[PDB]
Amino acid sequence: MFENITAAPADPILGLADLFRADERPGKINLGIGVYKDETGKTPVLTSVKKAEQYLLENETTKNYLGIDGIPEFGRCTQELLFGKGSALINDKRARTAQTPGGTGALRVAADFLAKNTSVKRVWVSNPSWPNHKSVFNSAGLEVREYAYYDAENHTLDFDALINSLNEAQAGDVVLFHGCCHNPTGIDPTLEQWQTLAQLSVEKGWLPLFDFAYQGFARGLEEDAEGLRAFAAMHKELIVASSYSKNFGLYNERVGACTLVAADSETVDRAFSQMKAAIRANYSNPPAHGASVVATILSNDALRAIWEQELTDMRQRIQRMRQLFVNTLQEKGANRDFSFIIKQNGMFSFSGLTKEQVLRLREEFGVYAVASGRVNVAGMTPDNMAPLCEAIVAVL
Amino acid sequence: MFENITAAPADPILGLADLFRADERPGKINLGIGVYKDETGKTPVLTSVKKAEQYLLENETTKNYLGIDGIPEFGRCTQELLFGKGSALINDKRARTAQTPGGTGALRVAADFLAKNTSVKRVWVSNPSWPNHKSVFNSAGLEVREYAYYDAENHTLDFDALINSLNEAQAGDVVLFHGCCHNPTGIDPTLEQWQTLAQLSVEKGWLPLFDFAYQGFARGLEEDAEGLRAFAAMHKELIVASSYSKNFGLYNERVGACTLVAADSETVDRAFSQMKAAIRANYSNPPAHGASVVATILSNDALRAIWEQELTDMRQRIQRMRQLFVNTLQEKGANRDFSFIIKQNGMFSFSGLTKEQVLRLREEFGVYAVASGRVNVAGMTPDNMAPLCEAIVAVL
Ligand SMILES: *[C@H](C[C@@H](N)CCC(=O)O)c1c(COP(=O)(O)O)cnc(C)c1O
Ligand SMILES: *[C@H](C[C@@H](N)CCC(=O)O)c1c(COP(=O)(O)O)cnc(C)c1O
Repeated sequence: MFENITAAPADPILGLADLFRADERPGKINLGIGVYKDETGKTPVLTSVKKAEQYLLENETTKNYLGIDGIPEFGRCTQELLFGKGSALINDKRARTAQTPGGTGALRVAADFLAKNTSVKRVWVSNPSWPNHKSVFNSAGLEVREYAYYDAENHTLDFDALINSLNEAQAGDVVLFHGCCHNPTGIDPTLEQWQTLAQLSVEKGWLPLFDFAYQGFARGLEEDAEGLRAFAAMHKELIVASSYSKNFGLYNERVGACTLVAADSETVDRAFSQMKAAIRANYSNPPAHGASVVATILSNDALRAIWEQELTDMRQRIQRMRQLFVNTLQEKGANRDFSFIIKQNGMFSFSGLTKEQVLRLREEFGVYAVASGRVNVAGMTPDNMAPLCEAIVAVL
Repeated sequence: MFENITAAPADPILGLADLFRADERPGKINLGIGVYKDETGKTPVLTSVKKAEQYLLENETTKNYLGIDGIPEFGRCTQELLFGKGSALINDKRARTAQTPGGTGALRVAADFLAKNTSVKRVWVSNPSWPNHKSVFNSAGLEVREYAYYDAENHTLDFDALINSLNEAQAGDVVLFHGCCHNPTGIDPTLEQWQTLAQLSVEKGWLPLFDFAYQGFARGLEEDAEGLRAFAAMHKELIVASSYSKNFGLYNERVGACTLVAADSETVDRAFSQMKAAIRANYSNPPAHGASVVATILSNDALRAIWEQELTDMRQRIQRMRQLFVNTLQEKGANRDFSFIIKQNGMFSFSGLTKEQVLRLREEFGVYAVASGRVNVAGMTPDNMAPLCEAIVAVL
């Protein structure tokens, strides 16, 4: 049965990491990383998370299964983060949340739910996006179409091209939006652009699917949800796939949520029953440890305060590296405009370098970016910035 | 998009539990439970697990993502449990293991892998089985057909009927076997029956899929794997979906494994690359906490010894309740043969009562079994056995 199976395409993540490990040069620098790193080049466990884990160790008395949709407090805290305390969506009980194994698990649960219970056949994804978006939706039997997004000339949002692209989307298609910190570009709509998109989505009959993996990494928790909330104010229906991997540094514990919104409580409860069926037939019920940490933190004034400051620390270090990168490139004689790096939000940006320049950076200088261009600015430090920028100037 | 969605069928688990909670009678008794309970009616965290969790809290320095297939030590320990230390399957590197979110996650990863990368269209499942088997395989687009298993007259394995049923299976169909402690009957093949089935499977060209959720609950870790190992000795290819939910009491941490076996290392590695693709497009990578606990325990002599004794304690309490149940029914005047309960293995058995007797037990006596018949003998205690058995005799 297995003798003729075609191998999957080589894992480019595995992968780039393997090449970097094998590189016997210093100072080699890895900007192809997929997680936050601090100024020491580590991805520590957050202190708020360690404190929560100690509390769980002391107080847990069973590992009995969670419900299919997970910890109720986790759901409530998630909806407040998404929509705001006192939101009409919450007051009117229009939203149901399932705790999922990561943001990815939430995307797949959303996809399976839509494929099996609606007429949805197609999901529109930005060009570019996280490569796993297409894999997730295709796995559920859904077609993926791309819409224009990145202006490679100006390093900005090509808003006219975006709108023109999405004119080809039919009523009943899904359109995927990154809530904040677009991956890989770091280019987000302005609030007014979000409002324009919200109105257009209503007029054209799109179902919005928000991927919200970086709440708190652009400007702040509430500000980063402005776009989502502009959509929520305008739509009867939407889905949010959110992740706590990055903003709690809980990557490997698989902590995310799929939030379903419908016109009223009866409708969302009925629809959610089928979302729970899609979960049951996948991984049955979700992993408790990571989500319990998140619920424990978000529902406690003291732990939440520590966590919010740790997240602010990450956000600020990322912005400091963006600024230091631009300043240092100028000082090392790049002699061209990289100011777009300061405007972009989150860990990831396109550098504006070509695929051949990226290859040259790897081969000749031991500087590693994702082949297709994504650089993680959290791989930058004050200590490695000068050689990093000297290498970049050398391939310009 | 959601206004016309048909509700999922009412959750019978949720469900029965809700009815039991609302029941204001004592002594109400819940035998419809889906987990182990000790003599106090609790499902504690195992001491070995608590000790491991303390070690992890003290020594973990990152939550950085695991690989798609999870913790390597977890995989190695899993293969030794399945196949035996020094197995040719292990020596010849014919097996690859992915850590998954529970046994259910392993079943779904197996199903998605088969649906997308092989000609498999059909999975044969015992009548009866765990109801979620059909849901999982159907979710991946696979047909489920039933094979005869339970002899309702003699409360035994209807082996002739089983063989006759499976004659309708075509070469290239998957056949699902429960490794030990068949759910819901507790009826397992003898070693000689397993050997007969192994030979037949080779001759007919079936792909064996083992669901191995109860290793250690029938006779012991090695004895409970005899059946699987008889198949492994005879087949080039098979898949094992195993769970640590029950034998580590780690239900809500979602700890299982999907083990792929092929004729040689090149073939299993190639095939496994597509199993990893199926995982990536589902939940990306697996939850660390539960699996790290399992790897920590299995790879440490001291913790493993404590865990093995805790599992022995569970196995023995289950067997003691099976014996006490049969003895007490006789003493309360049942006046019919329940000796099959002693022969059956694990938490679950059919009582031999009808669906109407089960309903009557719930309504008139506050004794709760799964409507279709499954009783969990770990819901029995010395303290509740007499009233339990008095109620049963009253509906005979
Ligand atoms: C996270 C991007 C990560 N995953 C980069 C490493 C990798 O690709 O493996 C991300 C997710 C996934 O979040 P979870 O880890 O919680 O599943 C989903 N959407 C976006 C836009 C991301 O950036
Ligand atoms: C476990 C049976 C449990 N799940 C009964 C409660 C319920 O149905 O929800 C079981 C599994 C699932 O194991 P995981 O919890 O690790 O996913 C798989 N196969 C069999 C035969 C089981 O009994």
